[PDB]
Amino acid sequence: NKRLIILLECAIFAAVAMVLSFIPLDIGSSFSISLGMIPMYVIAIRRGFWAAGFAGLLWGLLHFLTGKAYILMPSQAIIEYILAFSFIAFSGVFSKQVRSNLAANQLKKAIEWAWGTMIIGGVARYFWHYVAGVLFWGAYAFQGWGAQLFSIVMNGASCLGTVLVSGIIISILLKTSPKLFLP
Amino acid sequence: VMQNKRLIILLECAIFAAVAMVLSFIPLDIGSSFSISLGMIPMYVIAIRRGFWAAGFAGLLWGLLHFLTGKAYILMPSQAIIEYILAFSFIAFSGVFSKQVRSNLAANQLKKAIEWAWGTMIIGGVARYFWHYVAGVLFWGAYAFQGWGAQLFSIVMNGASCLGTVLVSGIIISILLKTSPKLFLP
Ligand SMILES: Cc1ncc(C[n+]2csc(CCOP(=O)(O)OP(=O)(O)O)c2C)c(N)n1
Ligand SMILES: Cc1ncc(C[n+]2csc(CCOP(=O)(O)OP(=O)(O)O)c2C)c(N)n1
Ligand SMILES: CCCCCCCCO[C@@H]1[C@@H](O)[C@H](O)[C@@H](CO)O[C@H]1O
Ligand SMILES: CCCCCCCCO[C@@H]1[C@@H](O)[C@H](O)[C@@H](CO)O[C@H]1O
Ligand SMILES: CCCCCCCCO[C@@H]1[C@@H](O)[C@H](O)[C@@H](CO)O[C@H]1O
Ligand SMILES: CCCCCCCCO[C@@H]1[C@@H](O)[C@H](O)[C@@H](CO)O[C@H]1O
Ligand SMILES: CCCCCCCCO[C@@H]1[C@@H](O)[C@H](O)[C@@H](CO)O[C@H]1O
Ligand SMILES: CCCCCCCCO[C@@H]1[C@@H](O)[C@H](O)[C@@H](CO)O[C@H]1O
Ligand SMILES: CCCCCCCCO[C@@H]1[C@@H](O)[C@H](O)[C@@H](CO)O[C@H]1O
Ligand SMILES: CCCCCCCCO[C@@H]1[C@@H](O)[C@H](O)[C@@H](CO)O[C@H]1O
Ligand SMILES: CCCCCCCCO[C@@H]1[C@@H](O)[C@H](O)[C@@H](CO)O[C@H]1O
Ligand SMILES: CCCCCCCCO[C@@H]1[C@@H](O)[C@H](O)[C@@H](CO)O[C@H]1O
Repeated sequence: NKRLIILLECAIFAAVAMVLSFIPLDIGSSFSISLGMIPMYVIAIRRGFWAAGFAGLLWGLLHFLTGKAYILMPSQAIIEYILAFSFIAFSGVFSKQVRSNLAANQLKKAIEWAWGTMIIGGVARYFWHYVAGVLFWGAYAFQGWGAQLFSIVMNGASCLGTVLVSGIIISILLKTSPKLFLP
Repeated sequence: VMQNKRLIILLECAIFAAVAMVLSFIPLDIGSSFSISLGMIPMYVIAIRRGFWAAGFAGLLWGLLHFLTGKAYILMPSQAIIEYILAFSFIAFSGVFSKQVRSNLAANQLKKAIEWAWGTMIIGGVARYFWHYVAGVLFWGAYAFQGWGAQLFSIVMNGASCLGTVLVSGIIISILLKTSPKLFLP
């Protein structure tokens, strides 16, 4: 029953996220808007912290199976497609608050809590992308840029752009489809 | 080779992950739901020595090594994922107070260094055993005592396992801060 259902929902939203990953919003190899965070955000709100991590990791592991995983070195694939996607769990730190306000028709308060949990969950993921950027992606930097500088700026931009476009759509989905976040 | 700081830190993570995997072959278990993980001792050293991200990388390496060495108890593909990848990745939080420990240890403030160390060891331990508790509820409900639900059995057993692990590992680390300060100070 419930155990199978919650696990399946994680797998479904992971699959949807993997599908959205085939929609390229990239500028080079260091900037990209991850539309797959949209299914991650709803499942994080709908089910909570642990579910967002499991679903997130499934999404990361699906990169390997679908061949969408950039692999410079074995270490870097471990950090970027497993560690980083596991910390999507933090997208559900305010899931109870969002669901609480959403069910009580406090949509404004629900959206505000939603942006709080989408930013934390976003930064939590891209932290590991920033780490791997310094360790592995130095040779892709601009002319005269260090590995750390190139990593914080590019991963910061990717994080900023990703949370922004996903946050807006989530906000609309909170307005248009409340039951999607309320199981 | 020793001038490449990035390669060294990665190697150190691999080394401590290997040492933790060896300690995982030391059975301090009572049944299948209680165990004192001695492998958290090297995980705590590297966490203090190198910080948050290194602890998570080393922890995950330790977690993955369970598959290669056949030490992973796999009930379902989804629980193996949660317990040997998610749980071991959250050992990163063993390094939330790494700077404080090293800062006090270098200033010869041993008492304060140990106090921060215990804080960073408790948080890191809880961060890992959270996922063991989650999997305990989701999967390990059939190994419970008679009359015990999945929730009850998981919070008590994983709580005790976490308690026993943090206590034993914490004391060993506390002594190593006294006897071997340079081990935590790169
Ligand atoms: C400076 C820098 N450049 C490039 C990378 C590589 N990188 C950034 S995000 C990422 C994860 C995949 O990104 P994306 O194309 O958004 O995958 P999605 O989640 O959308 O499926 C990787 C491998 C990095 N970690 N750091
Ligand atoms: C109630 C419950 N019982 C059993 C488990 C299974 N379990 C607990 S901790 C753990 C990780 C391995 O722990 P340990 O036995 O200490 O191995 P080691 O740390 O030495 O590698 C697993 C698979 C669980 N998650 N929940
Ligand atoms: C279509 C999307 C509209 C934008 C929605 C986000 C604007 C609301 O912004 C709120 C703040 O007003 C509030 O003070 C803090 C509290 O921590 O959290 C934010 O989400
Ligand atoms: C959202 C963030 C956008 C950041 C864009 C930064 C553009 C970098 O632009 C760099 C310069 O900084 C550098 O000095 C010269 C050297 O030949 O080459 C360029 O590519
Ligand atoms: C669509 C782009 C805008 C939505 C994102 C805004 C992020 C939340 O920003 C809020 C602020 O609005 C607020 O003033 C302070 C006060 O504690 O805390 C922040 O979290
Ligand atoms: C204060 C006591 C801490 C816990 C001690 C754990 C004892 C470890 O020793 C156990 C044995 O007690 C057990 O019989 C076999 C097989 O089940 O495996 C061993 O690991
Ligand atoms: C002394 C430290 C705390 C341990 C107290 C209880 C240990 C026994 O707990 C066992 C479990 O470990 C075992 O997996 C299941 C199997 O069905 O049955 C229980 O009796
Ligand atoms: C050999 C075993 C030594 C055990 C030493 C335990 C020290 C506990 O350390 C605590 C800290 O964890 C706590 O945060 C602060 C708060 O003010 O106070 C200390 O006593
Ligand atoms: C083996 C001994 C382990 C000791 C670990 C202690 C960790 C908790 O540390 C607590 C603090 O968190 C608390 O603020 C103060 C207040 O009185 O007291 C300490 O014992
Ligand atoms: C050893 C570490 C123990 C951690 C226990 C976590 C305490 C919170 O417990 C809640 C549960 O009560 C709840 O069923 C779900 C979320 O709705 O998961 C946890 O977050
Ligand atoms: C920290 C160590 C905790 C160990 C707890 C062990 C609980 C024992 O479990 C008993 C069962 O063995 C007994 O058969 C039934 C009776 O119907 O009730 C339980 O309390
Ligand atoms: C690893 C876990 C170690 C066991 C718990 C350590 C106890 C610290 O907990 C302290 C107590 O010692 C203190 O008496 C009161 C404050 O009035 O509450 C806590 O702050």
